[PDB]
Amino acid sequence: GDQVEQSPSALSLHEGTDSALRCNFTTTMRSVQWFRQNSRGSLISLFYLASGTKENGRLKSAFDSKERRYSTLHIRDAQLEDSGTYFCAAEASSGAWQLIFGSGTQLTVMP
Amino acid sequence: GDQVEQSPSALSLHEGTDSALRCNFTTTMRSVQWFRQNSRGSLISLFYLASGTKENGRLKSAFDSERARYSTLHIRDAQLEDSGTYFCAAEASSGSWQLIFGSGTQLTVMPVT
Ligand SMILES: [Cl-]
Ligand SMILES: [Cl-]
Repeated sequence: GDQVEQSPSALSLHEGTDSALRCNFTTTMRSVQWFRQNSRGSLISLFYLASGTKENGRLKSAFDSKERRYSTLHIRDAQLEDSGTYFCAAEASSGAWQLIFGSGTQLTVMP
Repeated sequence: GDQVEQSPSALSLHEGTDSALRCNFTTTMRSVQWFRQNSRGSLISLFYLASGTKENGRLKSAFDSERARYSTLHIRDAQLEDSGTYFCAAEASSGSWQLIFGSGTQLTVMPVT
């Protein structure tokens, strides 16, 4: 019973390559949030988008779909230290504190 | 009723009082993690529990129970700084990666006097 489907579940990239993670929603969502788990297990927010696109460093996220049925997180020039677990979460309401999470993506970057 | 449901959805309590949050699983879980979301939106880990209990300051988490049916996060002597959205996540499937999250509990601590 997924309302938020994340893909891929796992992926291996060679250092320097670009790839994208996707967050699919069974219904239009108000906003999406992308996180990277740190060493302690905390989910550190990378982006929060209600629409449009955002960028920071080698990362870029988009939620510019008309229906907004999905969102993408693009990782460019992948580095060994980018390896880790990534999560996306969606907010149904325009100001709700409740989030619906994806199952996570294991990224492995190889030398 | 998915696999992980938190209760209550929200609560307000007076500074200095105690209360508890619950993370209910529709099945046995290997471990549980509790988080408090910061102002940026990040879910900051408070406890990681595979079993037993853990205490850190005014916070105390317990996974001891019906053999992994639910976990609790107890907040004693609540302080205004405790206000925020709390989340719990459990591992049932694979290892570490791939967690199942609760929907979140909004805690509001009110000043006394
Ligand atoms: Cl942290
Ligand atoms: Cl942060």
